[PDB]
Amino acid sequence: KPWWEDEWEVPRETLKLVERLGAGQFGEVWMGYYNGHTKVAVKSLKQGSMSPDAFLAEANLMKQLQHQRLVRLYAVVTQEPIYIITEYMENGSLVDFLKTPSGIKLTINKLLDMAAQIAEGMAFIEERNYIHRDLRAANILVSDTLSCKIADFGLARLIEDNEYTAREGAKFPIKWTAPEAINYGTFTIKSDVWSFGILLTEIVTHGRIPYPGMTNPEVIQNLERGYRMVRPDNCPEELYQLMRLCWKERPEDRPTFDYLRSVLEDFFTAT
Ligand SMILES: COc1cc(Nc2nn3c(NCC(C)(C)N)cc(C)nc3c2C(N)=O)cc(OC)c1
Repeated sequence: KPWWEDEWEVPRETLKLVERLGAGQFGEVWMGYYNGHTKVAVKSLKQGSMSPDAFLAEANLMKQLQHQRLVRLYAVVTQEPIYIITEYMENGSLVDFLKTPSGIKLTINKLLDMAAQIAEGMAFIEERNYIHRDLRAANILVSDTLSCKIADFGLARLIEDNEYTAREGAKFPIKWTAPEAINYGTFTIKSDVWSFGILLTEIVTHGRIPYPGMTNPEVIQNLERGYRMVRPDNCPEELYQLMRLCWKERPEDRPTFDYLRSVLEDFFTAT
């Protein structure tokens, strides 16, 4: 729909940007208010840093993917400077939150709860025929009630035919990305499943970098030998074995996110 018919379009005047949360090459992220009272996150595009079409493509995708477990699109301003306005998540990224004094005190029970919430979000994405491709604790946000939501849909894509193939030139974080995606650029929900396994290590280590003490070339070489990540300190063996399922060699052997959700809820209630 054009901007004058789009239910997400809001006049810029409805927004007051209050506190800057991040700034990068491509713009800024602000905590702000909509119509005086409603707290929102505002992501602004830095003119010229990247295509406005490419910028807004993330919002169009979020229009299609609405769920309690996914960070919700609130509004857009489609005239420069372009804003994507989303649900504000009071406890920030999961990776940061697990290091704070509150984060540090969380029991294994609560961490397992949070993991299940994430798999729940990812099971919705899976059901809808999407993939995320950037799944990692930095892209999970935490609410004031300590619930978790999937965030950052910049790389997320609808599939028609099982697979999205990236470019030859395209580069992805080695530690989080499935081997078939790094090697062939072929991404499926099963690649996201692999990333979820890595995300689990971040949860249980309170945000530590995966594959302790290893460079990227060492990670690639270890995996090719059939090794997987060494058991993190203080990881329940059950959870470790669940990570290993995520890291199966053949994508089709990796579990569904609905299975992962189910298992993690069992782990959580048993604890
Ligand atoms: C300082 O970072 C914080 C960020 C948030 N919330 C948010 N931070 N954040 C982003 N920045 C992530 C950074 C780079 C900051 N790690 C990006 C997007 C698209 N949305 C959000 C929210 C969002 N949707 O709310 C809440 C905090 O409260 C502790 C602290």
